[PDB]
Amino acid sequence: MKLTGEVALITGGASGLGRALVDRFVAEGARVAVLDKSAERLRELEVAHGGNAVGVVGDVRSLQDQKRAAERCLAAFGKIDTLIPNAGIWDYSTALADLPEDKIDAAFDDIFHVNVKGYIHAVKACLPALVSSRGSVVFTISNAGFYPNGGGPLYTATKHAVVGLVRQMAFELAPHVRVNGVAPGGMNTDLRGPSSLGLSEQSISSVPLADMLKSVLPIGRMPALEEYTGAYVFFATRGDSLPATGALLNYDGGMGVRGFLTAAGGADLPEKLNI
Amino acid sequence: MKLTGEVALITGGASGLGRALVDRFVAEGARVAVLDKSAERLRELEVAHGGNAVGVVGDVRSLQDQKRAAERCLAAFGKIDTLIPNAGIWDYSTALADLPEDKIDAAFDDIFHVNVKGYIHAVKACLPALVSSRGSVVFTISNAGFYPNGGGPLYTATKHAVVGLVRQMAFELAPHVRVNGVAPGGMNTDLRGPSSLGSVPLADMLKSVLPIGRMPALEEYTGAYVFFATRGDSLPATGALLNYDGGMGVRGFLTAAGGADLPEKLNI
Amino acid sequence: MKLTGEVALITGGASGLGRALVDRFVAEGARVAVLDKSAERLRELEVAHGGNAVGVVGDVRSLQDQKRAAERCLAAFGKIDTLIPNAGIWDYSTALADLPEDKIDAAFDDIFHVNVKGYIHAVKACLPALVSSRGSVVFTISNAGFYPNGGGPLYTATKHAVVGLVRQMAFELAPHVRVNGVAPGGMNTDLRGPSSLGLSEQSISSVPLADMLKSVLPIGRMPALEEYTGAYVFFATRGDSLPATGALLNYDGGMGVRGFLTAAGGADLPEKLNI
Amino acid sequence: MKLTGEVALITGGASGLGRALVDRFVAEGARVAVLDKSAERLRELEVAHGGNAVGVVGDVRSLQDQKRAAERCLAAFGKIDTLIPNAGIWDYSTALADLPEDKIDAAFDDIFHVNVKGYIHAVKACLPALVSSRGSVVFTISNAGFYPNGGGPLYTATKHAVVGLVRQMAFELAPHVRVNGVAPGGMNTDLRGPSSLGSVPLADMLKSVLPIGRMPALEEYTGAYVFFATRGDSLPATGALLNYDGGMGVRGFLTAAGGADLPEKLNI
Ligand SMILES: NC(=O)c1ccc[n+]([C@@H]2O[C@H](COP(=O)([O-])OP(=O)(O)OC[C@H]3O[C@@H](n4cnc5c(N)ncnc54)[C@H](O)[C@@H]3O)[C@@H](O)[C@H]2O)c1
Ligand SMILES: NC(=O)c1ccc[n+]([C@@H]2O[C@H](COP(=O)([O-])OP(=O)(O)OC[C@H]3O[C@@H](n4cnc5c(N)ncnc54)[C@H](O)[C@@H]3O)[C@@H](O)[C@H]2O)c1
Ligand SMILES: NC(=O)c1ccc[n+]([C@@H]2O[C@H](COP(=O)([O-])OP(=O)(O)OC[C@H]3O[C@@H](n4cnc5c(N)ncnc54)[C@H](O)[C@@H]3O)[C@@H](O)[C@H]2O)c1
Ligand SMILES: NC(=O)c1ccc[n+]([C@@H]2O[C@H](COP(=O)([O-])OP(=O)(O)OC[C@H]3O[C@@H](n4cnc5c(N)ncnc54)[C@H](O)[C@@H]3O)[C@@H](O)[C@H]2O)c1
Ligand SMILES: Oc1cccc(-c2ccccc2)c1O
Ligand SMILES: Oc1cccc(-c2ccccc2)c1O
Repeated sequence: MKLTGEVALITGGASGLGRALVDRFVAEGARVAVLDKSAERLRELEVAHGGNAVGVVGDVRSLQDQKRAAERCLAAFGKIDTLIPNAGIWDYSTALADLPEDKIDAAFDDIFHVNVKGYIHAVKACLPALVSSRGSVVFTISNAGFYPNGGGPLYTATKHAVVGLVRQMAFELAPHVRVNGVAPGGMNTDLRGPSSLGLSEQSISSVPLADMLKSVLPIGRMPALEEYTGAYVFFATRGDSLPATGALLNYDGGMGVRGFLTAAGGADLPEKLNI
Repeated sequence: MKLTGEVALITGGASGLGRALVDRFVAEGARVAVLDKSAERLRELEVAHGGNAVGVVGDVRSLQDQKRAAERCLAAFGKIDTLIPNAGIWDYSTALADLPEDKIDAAFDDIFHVNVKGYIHAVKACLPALVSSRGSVVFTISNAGFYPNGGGPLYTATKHAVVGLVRQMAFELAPHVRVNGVAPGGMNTDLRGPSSLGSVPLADMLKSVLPIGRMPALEEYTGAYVFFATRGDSLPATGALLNYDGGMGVRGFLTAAGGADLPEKLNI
Repeated sequence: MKLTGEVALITGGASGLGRALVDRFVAEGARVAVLDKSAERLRELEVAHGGNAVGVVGDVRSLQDQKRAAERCLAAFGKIDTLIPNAGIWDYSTALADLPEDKIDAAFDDIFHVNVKGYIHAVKACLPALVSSRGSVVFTISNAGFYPNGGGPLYTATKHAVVGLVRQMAFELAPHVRVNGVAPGGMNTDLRGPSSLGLSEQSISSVPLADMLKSVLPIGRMPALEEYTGAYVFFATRGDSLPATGALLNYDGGMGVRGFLTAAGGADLPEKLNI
Repeated sequence: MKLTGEVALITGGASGLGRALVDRFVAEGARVAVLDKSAERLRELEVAHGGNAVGVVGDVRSLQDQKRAAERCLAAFGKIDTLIPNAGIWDYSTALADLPEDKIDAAFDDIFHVNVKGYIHAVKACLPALVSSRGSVVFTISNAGFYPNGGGPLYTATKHAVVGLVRQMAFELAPHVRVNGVAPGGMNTDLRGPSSLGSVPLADMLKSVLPIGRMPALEEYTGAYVFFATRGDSLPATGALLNYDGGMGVRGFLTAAGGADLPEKLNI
């Protein structure tokens, strides 16, 4: 186990990547606290992992719930080694032109409150525990944090913003707490949009992501959620990622190195070297 | 005069970088519309520039006030060629540890509303006019949009966030409207912060910070904007990011600059 | 004139972008020295510009010729305000698999000698004059200096390398000489490949660049060479670019902000806002 | 043991970062082939690791020596899963002003030949085996591949150049072979330079330089490579760049780190 005796706090861990993360982290010897708004799914993750997992119902936008999550984690486990702010909301790539005027201000607050403020409240709440442990923060970014076309202006703005927290928090929490970001590509999760845009109940699993991403990713397929948890274990392992603070790992099937006419340069290499 | 017949709309153009831009765009033969919250400072630029300026007293956070900036720019001048969303707010470099739990929620909103939403509203408000003139957007960023230590978590994330609007608005507004970002640093503007809040001077730390070894006057930050607003010079450029901070990101570990003793070394 | 009384030295200025640059710079009040290997084209540029242009035959790979170019510039004009290293060679995007083993080492030296060493020798030679003038260096990069698919490993490596000289030379020549890079996209020039690859006599003007780039650039067309000179005037104007050292201006029709399924997001905006 | 059944080929794996990698990959259950110019140091790792290593004494600049590294890795172990081109040469941070006109031409070649061509030859030599195992390449970069002041013009351009091989080889070797770069800094390796040449210590400047506030042992730089060579953990990642330098690019203007007084501030 890369991670025996380590203690993680993960927000948005009752679905999608945050759940796979929880599963992975427990399989690696860690004990995990989850702050999520989803009551039933938090209990589902608790009964799956038998004491190695604590689940706290609450909102990432409330510092208080976040503080509660920290407190419960400390009460359940003794410490926090790794903070993984992760809970998130999409805009479904609604362009600026298509953001209705009566809806922009509300959509703005909703997406930024979860995506950016939710991250800031995770760090504020866990700060005393992370300095105590010399632990580390790993933020879930996205390809939308580096290149356009992965979300509308709201969402691309929020992910670019977390890159800004990666850097500012690596600076500010040094030398006691390390700060890094993982930037996953498309995932088959239960990612939702905001009420403003009537996307509360739209789920990204309902979008033909696997179909689309086959054409676009150099690596010629969308990874399974299992395969997006590895990078987080890396940053959560003391002995492996000690020299990394400030790090931005693009973890997206190579969206930033794709070609202009094809995603991949070497589909026919095996036969070009004729094996 | 590089911009004769061109019309700009500049938000936060009544003080600091924004005033220097008004003056410069007006001196280049451009006519300028200005949305600023400072009515008295809007007065002064209106007297300064005759009919070559119009101010609208509004808040960059209000989409409607933004609409009136645009519409009044259209009524005065007939078009908008270049939009410079520029209004912004700083956090005094307040470290997360030092943001009070009871202030953090409002202060997040105040800073992100002006700095980010404000930029979004300015574009949204100017979209039909820009697409019509096939114009250009130049957002003002900051060194804090790329490197730590130019603001706390709130400011830095706001300025990283606008790096994102550059790229996504470049993509989205193409092929009609070009979108770029200028990232100034090294200024000593009277950049203030929100009510929510009540950091050693740039002079005190310049040798560890600015390879250029000097503090440029505001007027020296105007040229990049003129360039990105000149269609005959900046046409290839959309999505671009111009670090304009005196070399902050190319500074040395022990000193900002490494060739202080060049003239004496090269016998100059 | 943005540039009255200014003095430029441009390498590779007898063809393609370097020529347009020369033309532009003279139209802007500047006097221009050109180091190029092309004898006849250097004389052609001299007779076009009547005293405002000096041309020196020589190779960018020889420090000596480069020194000669500096000397001639000083003799002709009195000073050097702006150094524009620019001469270059392409690999035509020959993939690693297609670089023959008997040819890699020679192709390596040729492309790196021109693309990177040629730049280093321009700066070494003009250094005394640029400190004297407090002038500035502007390197011609490329999109191949930022993203793949604009050249093979050799060429993408050389352009990434000049990004490295942008940064190291902005640092090292501060506070007396500013250092910046412009990174143009595809251009209809007379860009050649190396002898090793039998590309000496292949010209990029013979590649359907305009056709290809129509699909790929957000801006929906390849710019004319006239329209790639503006950025250089910006960096060559004292009063406009004084706070820029270290700067990297992507100047390529928006290759880094293109979409996954289309280059541009807003082909049908006029009708979306219905004008 | 994270890499049981996996085979790596590591160039410059007989000292510094490369030796730490050999040891670490061997301790993870991997079998390792090593191309290094240092025959005596190749001896020591051969005795250190029993049959779990093989060295070939060669030069990373020679395509043929590279071919024998690969082929001998195949004869010994049957496959290559992970190639770590890692051999490199520094310039002592020799400033351009200080590169002698008579040395500059050779020194350009020596440094670029090992550092860049060497990386190219290693991949080229290992291409049929990597594509066959659907493996991965991890080039060693450097802080000098991103920020100034970790080498003169020659070194820095060499390490920026490898950032380019990452992206172009990611593109070109896809979808079969993933290519990433690790960029270490903050080490105190015995990094030497070319004959052509005959810079204050990291200890002397650490507080302006490393937010982590400490000098990590070599062994602490191995984990990222293990990660990028573990197919079940690093599969999404191709073209990636992992800054692994203690936070050099996220350091402050006046001090590297900004929360030195956190424990006392948070009452820890
Ligand atoms: N899914 C993708 O394509 C993708 C790609 C890149 C990055 N990301 C990022 O991955 C992260 C995880 O999202 P996901 O993709 O697993 O979607 P998901 O909806 O399946 O998981 C996100 C979790 O966030 C929780 N959550 C949302 N708002 C909350 C709130 N206000 N308070 C408490 N909990 C809240 C939800 O209950 C859910 O369990 C987000 O940061 C997302 O932007 C997603
Ligand atoms: N200080 C630096 O070195 C530095 C560096 C990079 C970028 N900047 C940026 O430069 C841009 C211009 O600011 P400045 O530095 O010139 O500071 P400034 O305060 O002198 O100028 C800001 C202007 O914006 C106006 N403004 C502020 N909030 C507003 C609102 N809500 N609605 C309407 N108008 C509003 C102010 O009244 C003022 O006229 C900002 O985006 C700032 O973030 C400053
Ligand atoms: N053309 C493109 O698509 C493109 C795109 C981005 C960047 N660039 C860069 O633009 C620059 C200019 O090249 P171009 O596109 O105008 O091609 P070009 O061949 O038309 O111009 C380049 C000039 O370099 C000169 N030159 C080449 N080798 C030389 C040597 N060893 N010594 C002296 N002079 C030499 C040639 O004579 C020629 O006049 C290069 O740095 C190139 O990589 C080109
Ligand atoms: N010093 C730092 O902080 C730092 C930072 C980032 C990256 N690096 C890089 O780490 C990598 C490993 O180097 P190191 O720092 O461990 O230094 P090192 O000298 O201790 O290791 C280099 C190894 O490469 C071998 N080598 C050198 N030239 C060779 C050649 N031409 N052919 C074959 N083998 C050759 C040497 O014999 C030695 O075993 C290099 O790419 C170096 O550039 C060092
Ligand atoms: O972070 C993200 C979250 C959700 C979707 C995407 C996405 C990207 C490209 C195409 C379609 C969706 C994304 O990047
Ligand atoms: O710098 C460059 C020089 C020559 C060609 C390209 C290019 C890029 C994309 C597609 C085709 C050619 C390039 O980027």
